[PDB]
Amino acid sequence: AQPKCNPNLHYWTTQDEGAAIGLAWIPYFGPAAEGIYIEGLMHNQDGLICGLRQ
Repeated sequence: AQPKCNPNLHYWTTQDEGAAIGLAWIPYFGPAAEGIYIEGLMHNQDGLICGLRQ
């Protein structure tokens, strides 16, 4: 009930969680994506998710 770093693994920490392309370039990698494309948190964060264990 207190994970550590949710979107600070790789698919997000590396790129823009599928925002450095446009999303509408694939047939499912983005539009269909949900926990990779998210779209709404890609702001280079690491405290609201990857702080200590929240």
